[PDB]
Amino acid sequence: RSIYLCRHGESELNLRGRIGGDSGLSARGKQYAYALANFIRSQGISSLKVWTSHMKRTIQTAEALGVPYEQWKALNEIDAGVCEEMTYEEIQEHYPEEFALRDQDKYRYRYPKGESYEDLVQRLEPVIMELERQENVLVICHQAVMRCLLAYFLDKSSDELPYLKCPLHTVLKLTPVAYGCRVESIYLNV
Amino acid sequence: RSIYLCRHGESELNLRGRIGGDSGLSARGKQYAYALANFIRSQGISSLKVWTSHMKRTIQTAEALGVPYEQWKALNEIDAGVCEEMTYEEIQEHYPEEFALRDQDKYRYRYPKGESYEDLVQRLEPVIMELERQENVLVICHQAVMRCLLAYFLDKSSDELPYLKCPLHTVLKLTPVAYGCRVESIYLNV
Repeated sequence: RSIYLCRHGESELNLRGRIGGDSGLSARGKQYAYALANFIRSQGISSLKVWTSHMKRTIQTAEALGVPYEQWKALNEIDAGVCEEMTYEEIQEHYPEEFALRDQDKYRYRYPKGESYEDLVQRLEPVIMELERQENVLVICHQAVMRCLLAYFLDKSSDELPYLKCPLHTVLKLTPVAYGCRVESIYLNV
Repeated sequence: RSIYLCRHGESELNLRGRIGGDSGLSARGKQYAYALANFIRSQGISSLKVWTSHMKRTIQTAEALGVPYEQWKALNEIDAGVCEEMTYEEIQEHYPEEFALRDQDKYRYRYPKGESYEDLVQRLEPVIMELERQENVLVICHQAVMRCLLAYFLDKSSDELPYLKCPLHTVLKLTPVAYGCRVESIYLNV
């Protein structure tokens, strides 16, 4: 079996250089969702479980599949708390202290009223448990969530975790094996 | 003697989360240009020299001071090369390997056809020597440029350099003293 990890197609907020929030897909975000469906089809899979977060950007991208999907709250993006929907310039200006502190310990730092990667890793324990005892699964999630899941399957330290390559519109096909996990990166250009 | 370092009021690209470019001051970016003129006047500085880069956002902010200023090409922001005007999501998507190599060594790293902080420090050398043989100077510049000037006066290393705190709308008043340099950060809220 394989585990397909990718995140929702480009959102309005991604487009506007802002973090978090709960915005919908952009025009090409929607075009990614259709490209994702064609990719999943071209894989010749007979049974596939599709997981989504509760955020609209993931649900909408799953809608384009045509198949049923389950919504996990634990797959919701990291909460930047006070800094939700702000740009980095904005957070650097109004929260210079926080930003700097976040840069010194990215794995444990939480923005005021927010979550840390460490917290995210913790709430993702049951998602990983399930994944490990399932067959083909497609997880349409978020950059931070995807980084945590990928670190687990690729045995990465908590230091490497926050910097793991997790672009938009790229499907990571993971095939767990006896000890490691194979990885293949598919870029859906749209 | 005092050296005042600040960057142009918020640009149009700043508002969109895009790097580089040559956009102009945004509405509140102008409001900062004004508040800066108020701060500067109430500082009662004797024969204050005002340096600016060759870019719009910089000249535009100096324009609101009333007093004349000079432009140095050497003070132009770091060139992100092919990633110019891109959001971070965009560079992570279209240039995933490049984005990753950057986080590895931010001082020496160059985007495709862009400049590194090391390159920046080089072209700023003649700015530092002039700044040295001066009295009171207000240098209205850019984030990467400010980091390089600041690193010099505050005796910071090349590693700390790319991560030095340089918010928008904040003046950093440096006063070279015998043991080094005293610092005062003034946030101009607008």
